[PDB]
Amino acid sequence: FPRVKNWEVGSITYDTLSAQAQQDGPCTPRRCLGSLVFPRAPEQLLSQARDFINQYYSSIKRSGSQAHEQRLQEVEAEVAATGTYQLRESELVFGAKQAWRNAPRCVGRIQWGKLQVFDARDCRSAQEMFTYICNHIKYATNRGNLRSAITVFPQRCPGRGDFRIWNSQLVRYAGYRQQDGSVRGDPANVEITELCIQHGWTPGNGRFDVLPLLLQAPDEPPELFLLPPELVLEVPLEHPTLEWFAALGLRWYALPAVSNMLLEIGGLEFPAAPFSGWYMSTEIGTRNLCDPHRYNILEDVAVCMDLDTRTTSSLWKDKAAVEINVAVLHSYQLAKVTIVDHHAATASFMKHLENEQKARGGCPADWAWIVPPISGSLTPVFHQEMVNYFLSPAFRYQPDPW
Amino acid sequence: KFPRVKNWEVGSITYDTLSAQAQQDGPCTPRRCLGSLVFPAPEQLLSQARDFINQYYSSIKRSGSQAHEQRLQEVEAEVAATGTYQLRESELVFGAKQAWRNAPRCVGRIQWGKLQVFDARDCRSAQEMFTYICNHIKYATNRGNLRSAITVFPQRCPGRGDFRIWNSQLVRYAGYRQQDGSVRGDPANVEITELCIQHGWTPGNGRFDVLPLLLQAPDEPPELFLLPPELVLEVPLEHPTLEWFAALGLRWYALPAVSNMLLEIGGLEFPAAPFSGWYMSTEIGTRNLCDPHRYNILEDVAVCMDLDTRTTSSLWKDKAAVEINVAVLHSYQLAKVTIVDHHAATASFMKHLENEQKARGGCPADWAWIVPPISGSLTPVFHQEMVNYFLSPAFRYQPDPW
Ligand code: HEM
Ligand code: HEM
Ligand SMILES: CCN(CC)CCc1cc(F)c(F)c(OCc2cc(C)cc(N)n2)c1
Ligand SMILES: CCN(CC)CCc1cc(F)c(F)c(OCc2cc(C)cc(N)n2)c1
Ligand SMILES: C[C@H](O)[C@H](O)[C@H]1CNc2nc(N)[nH]c(=O)c2N1
Ligand SMILES: C[C@H](O)[C@H](O)[C@H]1CNc2nc(N)[nH]c(=O)c2N1
Ligand SMILES: [Ca+2]
Ligand SMILES: [Cl-]
Ligand SMILES: [Cl-]
Ligand SMILES: [Gd]
Ligand SMILES: [Gd]
Ligand SMILES: [Zn+2]
Repeated sequence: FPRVKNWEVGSITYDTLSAQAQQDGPCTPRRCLGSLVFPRAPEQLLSQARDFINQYYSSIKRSGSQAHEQRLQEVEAEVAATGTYQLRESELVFGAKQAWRNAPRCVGRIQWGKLQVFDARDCRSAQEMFTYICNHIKYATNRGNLRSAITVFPQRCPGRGDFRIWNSQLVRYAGYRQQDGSVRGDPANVEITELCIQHGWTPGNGRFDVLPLLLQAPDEPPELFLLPPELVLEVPLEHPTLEWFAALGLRWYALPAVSNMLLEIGGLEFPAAPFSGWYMSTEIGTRNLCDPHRYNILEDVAVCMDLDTRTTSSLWKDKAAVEINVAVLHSYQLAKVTIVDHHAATASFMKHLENEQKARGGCPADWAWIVPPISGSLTPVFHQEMVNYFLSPAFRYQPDPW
Repeated sequence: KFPRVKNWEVGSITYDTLSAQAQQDGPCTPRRCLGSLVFPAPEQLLSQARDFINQYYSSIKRSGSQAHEQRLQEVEAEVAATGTYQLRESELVFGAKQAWRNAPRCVGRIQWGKLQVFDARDCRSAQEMFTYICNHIKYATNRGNLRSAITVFPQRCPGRGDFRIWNSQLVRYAGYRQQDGSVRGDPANVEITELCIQHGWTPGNGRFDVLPLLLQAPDEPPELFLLPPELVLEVPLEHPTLEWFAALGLRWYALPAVSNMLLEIGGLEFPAAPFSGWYMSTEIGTRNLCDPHRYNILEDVAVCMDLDTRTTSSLWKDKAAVEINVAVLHSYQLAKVTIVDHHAATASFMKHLENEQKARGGCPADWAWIVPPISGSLTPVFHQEMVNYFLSPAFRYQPDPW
């Protein structure tokens, strides 16, 4: 049982939950790979299905009960008859929340108990995918009062194709290569943008052109769908006191909706299960806008601020970054779109760690992803030792469908 | 294969083949990563000594030579007769440099080949130890043109106590436990302060009182030595444009000199081997001055700056911390004391990683310590995946001698 210290306060806890780590991570006694982003029949499915049901009934305080034993024999006969099994809607809701609760890299898990689960397991064809996704977006956007939600499309099953959303997020800005070698728009999205062009989309030429959706029903090629502009809430960026910031023409979208991760519950796998919450401001103002391989606007903002950019020790990068994050915070609040700054978010995650220590003896957390990308040690999570491990139900990365 | 390591700013990948040579085990297992935790004999000596000798003769491009073979046999014979051995002078110099090169939490390792190595293995008393330490401080400080140096005191041997420096650094400010439970001075140093008082030091009552040294000769209680004030170079802190900042009365010292780690070379252990370089500004400006459990000046500086400290979303913490780092850099530069900002230091560490990929096929590096505590993703090391593992020669933590 690892001893976990907080160095700001001196408090000690022991993570007993890590003993339940169901799968293996990338680290060994010889070498730690915790900084790597991506770190690498019937009998099998049944063991995982049995374990999840025991979790579920333990969590509702009905373990070993009558309904408990009936579900166990239900899934057994289902898998024997069909080779898979279907979750009850309540088990689906429970598994979706747990998979969020178990995500080590998510700082927003204080909210894990409040998640809207939309059951799309009866979906067929991409046109119905698009309708489910639009309803998700409208519900989750909620005119700027953002609400967490997930939509769960049909599970993988043998002999059949997969439901897949080709886009990594529901809202993504295009990235276009030039013959001067550079990218106009989001360099992260060059590949998906040319796929959209290949699959019928006629491309714009702005820095913030919202990509279409490439939706794939089983065994059919992906279908191109355009999101109605009225559906896609965006926030033009301005600064409270730097009047010229608006003129930079920056903007971001309201809804962070990850659409390319795989949801695993009780040995079942959902390759299409997009989820959304609301943004932490550093995601936009630090990573999306200031990463050198993304919009990379830091020097543009610094020149507008008349900073000394030819010596590092003036901390011009640090001052420009802060004001960009100020602008993001100011603009979302002014537009009445839900946002949380990195101080408030890390303070809530500390409370989450305390809640989770009592609830199950630990919390899997990935320090490198929890600590914000600016002002790390100014937040309480920097001084908190953490233990990273994999629990199920879970979200997992997965190969691109192409 | 070996671990694949990606740089996300550039898209380039390397493979760390050096990690496969890791000797001592770390804290991680396939079940759980503990990378975020701060603190996690004949035949064994010979293997370590032989490997070290092999390292030495590799470094001078004389592997497999007569001299190489004869030195291995010479080490073998001395271990056979005495259970231990003595390093040649050249080996001690090479070994100390390798221990710095191998230190995974050090971002300053571009400098690893430039290290002044003081051989104090003939030290016999705490008085002689103090003279060696004063020579080190004078050499390394060099009136502000700092020079990296290490002084190596006698190795551990059977039947005689160790040399130890009780202080964690050669220069530290007193932390006086207040009757309230608060601290005046540096809270990190309350324990060593109380040990100095208990050992006869007449304490001061300021926030920046330089501590005396408690030096331990073999099988002796520690002895108290006052550093001559002219030996301890300090920098008054001021801000280039916030003239009230000087009135805070803040100072820091020039010389970062770690004195409580154990240097291990070829199986031999040197429990006293203080080493020094020069500061990276975030150590002083972010951690030492803004940690809640250290000098904790952030709110005070922000209030003086007339920032709105009642809402986290103004980013008043980030703005005040940036200016405090500016003050540190400005004040060291004004005083003509070597200092490196976190942008320049991390850019040079990227160069080090590239040199080491070519020289050795990898580099042990602890991402959470290499990424600076403000402005993390504005530096290139944030986007560099890293592999953490233990090579020898090494600097190691060791128990406090009390
Ligand atoms: C409600 C507000 C939320 C906030 C503020 C938030 C914040 C974050 C942040 C900052 C990250 C790091 C990702 C990055 O740096 O790109 C992250 C990762 C993650 N989030 Fe949350 N999130 C929220 C809601 C959710 C919800 C509703 C789910 C699922 C139901 C979720 C699941 C995940 C997962 C699986 C990851 C890890 C993916 C990865 O490795 O990057 N989050 N979150
Ligand atoms: C020359 C300029 C140098 C710079 C700018 C530098 C920078 C740093 C920094 C910023 C840290 C993290 C310290 C902390 O947060 O507590 C560190 C750790 C470390 N440094 Fe360097 N360093 C330098 C020289 C040296 C030298 C000369 C040695 C040894 C010969 C050394 C050995 C170490 C070791 C072993 C650690 C890890 C200690 C730990 O685990 O806390 N450094 N260094
Ligand atoms: C693959 C390349 N990187 C950079 C684009 C991916 C980063 C990333 C990968 C994932 F899998 C994620 F779920 C992810 O969630 C960000 C997020 C999600 C939610 C619901 C809320 C929020 N506030 N934030 C972020
Ligand atoms: C022990 C409590 N914290 C903060 C005092 C970490 C202590 C610490 C222990 C070590 F072994 C270190 F090598 C260390 O390196 C600081 C450092 C060292 C050198 C040579 C240069 C530099 N620029 N910086 C710092
Ligand atoms: C190499 C490193 O793991 C990579 O850049 C990580 C570090 N920490 C992160 N933290 C968050 N929240 N998001 C990220 O994308 C990353 N990227
Ligand atoms: C708990 C966490 O590991 C701890 O606060 C670490 C994080 N990274 C660090 N990095 C450096 N350079 N120095 C430190 O003291 C720490 N502290
Ligand atoms: Ca051309
Ligand atoms: Cl994003
Ligand atoms: Cl220090
Ligand atoms: Gd101007
Ligand atoms: Gd002024
Ligand atoms: Zn690890």
